[PDB]
Amino acid sequence: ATQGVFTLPANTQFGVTAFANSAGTQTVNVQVNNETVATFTGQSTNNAIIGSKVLNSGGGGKVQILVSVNGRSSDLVSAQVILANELNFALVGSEDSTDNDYNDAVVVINWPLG
Amino acid sequence: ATQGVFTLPANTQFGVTAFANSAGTQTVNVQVNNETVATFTGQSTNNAIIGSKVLNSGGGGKVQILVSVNGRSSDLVSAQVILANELNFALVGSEDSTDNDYNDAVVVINWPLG
Amino acid sequence: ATQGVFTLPANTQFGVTAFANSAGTQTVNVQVNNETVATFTGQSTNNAIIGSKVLNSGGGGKVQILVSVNGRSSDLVSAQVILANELNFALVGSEDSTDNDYNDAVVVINWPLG
Amino acid sequence: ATQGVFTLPANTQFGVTAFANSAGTQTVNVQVNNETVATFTGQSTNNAIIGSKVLNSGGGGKVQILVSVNGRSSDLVSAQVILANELNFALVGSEDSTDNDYNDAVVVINWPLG
Ligand SMILES: Cc1cc(S(=O)(=O)NC[C@H]2O[C@@H](C)[C@@H](O)[C@@H](O)[C@@H]2O)c(C)s1
Ligand SMILES: Cc1cc(S(=O)(=O)NC[C@H]2O[C@@H](C)[C@@H](O)[C@@H](O)[C@@H]2O)c(C)s1
Ligand SMILES: Cc1cc(S(=O)(=O)NC[C@H]2O[C@@H](C)[C@@H](O)[C@@H](O)[C@@H]2O)c(C)s1
Ligand SMILES: Cc1cc(S(=O)(=O)NC[C@H]2O[C@@H](C)[C@@H](O)[C@@H](O)[C@@H]2O)c(C)s1
Ligand SMILES: [Ca+2]
Ligand SMILES: [Ca+2]
Ligand SMILES: [Ca+2]
Ligand SMILES: [Ca+2]
Ligand SMILES: [Ca+2]
Ligand SMILES: [Ca+2]
Ligand SMILES: [Ca+2]
Ligand SMILES: [Ca+2]
Repeated sequence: ATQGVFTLPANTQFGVTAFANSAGTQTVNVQVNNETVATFTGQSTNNAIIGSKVLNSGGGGKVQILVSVNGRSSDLVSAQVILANELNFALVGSEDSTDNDYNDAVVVINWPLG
Repeated sequence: ATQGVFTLPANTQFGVTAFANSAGTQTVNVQVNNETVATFTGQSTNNAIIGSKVLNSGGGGKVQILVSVNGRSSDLVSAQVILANELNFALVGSEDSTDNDYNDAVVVINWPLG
Repeated sequence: ATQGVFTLPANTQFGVTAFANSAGTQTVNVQVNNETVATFTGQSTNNAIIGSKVLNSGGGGKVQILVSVNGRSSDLVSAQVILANELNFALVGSEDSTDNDYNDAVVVINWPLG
Repeated sequence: ATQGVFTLPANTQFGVTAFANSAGTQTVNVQVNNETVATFTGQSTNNAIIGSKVLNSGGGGKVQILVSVNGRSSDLVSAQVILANELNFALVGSEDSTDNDYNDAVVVINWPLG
């Protein structure tokens, strides 16, 4: 299945935060309605935050996360979870090699804000 | 039910990160095997990161998140999600008032690291 | 927090299924837009299905699960999870006593159907 | 990533339940520690329960779900969620064709029982 694609409510503020756990330099691309609106590039093996931004989901509400290392796409896994019928998490893990820890770039999307 | 309590595998490195979305100053306490090992304090209405740390789950693996605002315990909601049978998220929302957005402090715990 | 309350898309078919794991007879009430539309009653300590139905979420999309044993309300825990940005689960556990297994009645709501 | 594979605690009773939502007849295979221990078969476009069983996770705790339609493997999506640090759901969706609803067979694994 396609992974890393989420339908948010339209015209809604959301946060996106990426963590790195890999020897490879992670490039996280955030697309809103098929346009790149944020890019984080960084490296850590200690869960360092490579970026965090507030964005708007726009008319279509489509948010897509892509992760690559040195131009090669990582394999993605994702899910959305809702707590208290209001607090939303859209979660992405990614794997750049063969150890299958899926933590090489970890991306958390959260809404609502404020 | 009790919320914000998670059993991690023993002696395992994990990340903990907190975001704020409230007029109130949030105080997030992280306990590992019933000892306070991190405290994050801050205020934001725009998803600022008020803290992020790497910790070890120790012999018992017990991790508890507490959130308080101006001396009062916030109401917590929580769940753990596992992707690809390997990548773990322990998620906490909290509510300091009556609007029930449960985003006033948002806490994400993730493992494995590295 | 309030638990067992979910907002579904309006006017949408969904399934609801209840399992029992308790010495006590479980009463599961399913409310759609604040009206009880199904009641499942049964007893099992081995995960028997005490009820399953297909229902419609109506204009407001509000679905609420209540669980009681001999007229006394059980304590609830709940979350919603979405896979492949399409497949939805709304999950409820409940506790009728003090062992905190939260499996005494387990309720799974799923959509879309068809 | 591999999907539909879950590590349960060893030697633990669990429930597995499957629903169908497709014109195609679903065959759900349940493997425990790499041995087939249950097969559920049926055809419904209205969320019929095509099987429910109680099984034991054995020494290794490995549970795998496979889904096929007339001999052809469906594409799987999956995740595990834990509520109240105790109640576990292992969730599978599957897609037999081109609409990407991922509901064609839906499988819910739950533990603990009793
Ligand atoms: C410079 C690059 C190294 C790799 S890799 O294939 O070795 N993958 C990085 C691995 O780093 C380990 C320390 C560990 O975190 C493992 O999970 C990770 O996949 C590149 C692709 S680029
Ligand atoms: C200085 C403090 C104000 C409050 S409060 O009860 O008003 N709660 C804060 C509320 O802030 C809003 C901007 C919004 O984020 C809302 O969700 C939040 O509960 C204190 C408790 S302390
Ligand atoms: C006949 C009744 C017994 C109880 S109870 O309070 O003892 N709770 C039932 C308990 O049953 C156990 C077998 C186990 O499943 C436990 O988790 C459950 O809470 C009534 C309330 S009525
Ligand atoms: C090319 C293929 C067609 C089928 S099918 O005819 O069995 N249809 C499967 C579809 O049934 C619909 C009613 C709907 O539930 C849809 O989601 C489902 O995939 C194949 C098995 S392969
Ligand atoms: Ca890796
Ligand atoms: Ca890694
Ligand atoms: Ca609030
Ligand atoms: Ca708030
Ligand atoms: Ca109980
Ligand atoms: Ca029980
Ligand atoms: Ca389909
Ligand atoms: Ca279908």
